[PDB]
Amino acid sequence: WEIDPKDLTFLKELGTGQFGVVKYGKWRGQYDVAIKMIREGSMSEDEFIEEAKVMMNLSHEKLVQLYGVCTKQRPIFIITEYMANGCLLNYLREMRHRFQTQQLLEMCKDVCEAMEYLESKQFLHRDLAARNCLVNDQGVVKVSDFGLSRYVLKFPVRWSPPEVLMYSKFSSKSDIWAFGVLMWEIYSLGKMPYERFTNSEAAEHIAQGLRLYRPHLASERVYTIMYSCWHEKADERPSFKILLSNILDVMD
Ligand SMILES: *C(#N)N1[C][C][C][C](N2N=C(C3=[C][C]=C(OC4=[C][C]=C(F)[C]=C4F)[C]=[C]3)C(C([N])=O)=C2[N])[C]1
Repeated sequence: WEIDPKDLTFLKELGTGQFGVVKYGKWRGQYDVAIKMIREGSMSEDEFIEEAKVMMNLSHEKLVQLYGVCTKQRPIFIITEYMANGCLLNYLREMRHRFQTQQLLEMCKDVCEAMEYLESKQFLHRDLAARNCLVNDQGVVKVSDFGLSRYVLKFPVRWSPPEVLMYSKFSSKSDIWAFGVLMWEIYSLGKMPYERFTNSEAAEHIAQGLRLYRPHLASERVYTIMYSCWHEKADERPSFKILLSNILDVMD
């Protein structure tokens, strides 16, 4: 639904992400909103605005909510839920936080709750990673940019299963594999997966079967969960419903 840009007030610069400039502001002084301004030529706009009608019908406490769009201008704006602590990759990298492993397992729980919701709606994320995850004033992790890789006009080699790398075979089981890499990202405190390798070198190793080592902060019970996401046989990989159950068991 077409938010009138007169309702919007811009107060803080939040920097740049996928498709460009992001800002913090208020809608009619009341609500805290994030405003993404779409850099021209970077997106398939008509296809996006069309999907945005169905993305607004989506709703989960751990999914960044879509307040609407401003597609009557040049450039077009996307209005969403305000996430004060920004990108999870930067939030994890800030060593001062002195995170407990229980805070890290709860980051996985959160994301997994958003992924179980998406999975049930048969909605694929296609680009699940800590860079597409946001953190709010309370330290909660919410899933963002769900399916935006479909409209983007540098590929996520480090989060891609072997069937995607050699054959481009996307499914629930591609998001499952990506989740496992994201669980590793969290426990490794924002470490770049397969950092010693280039995009092509990292892709070759994955196709052969090299898996991400156990991050020291992760217990064997934790590593078993993320390691079950990296099965060569996609059918052997659990669903987000199975993963969540396992996270909740380990929680205890
Ligand atoms: C990191 N570091 N970054 C880059 C700077 C901006 C920061 N930030 N971006 C947003 C944000 C993210 C996505 C938005 O638009 C969406 C969201 C979901 C979706 F499915 C489609 C879509 F277009 C809008 C704003 C926020 C924020 N929401 O607070 C922040 N902090 C992150």
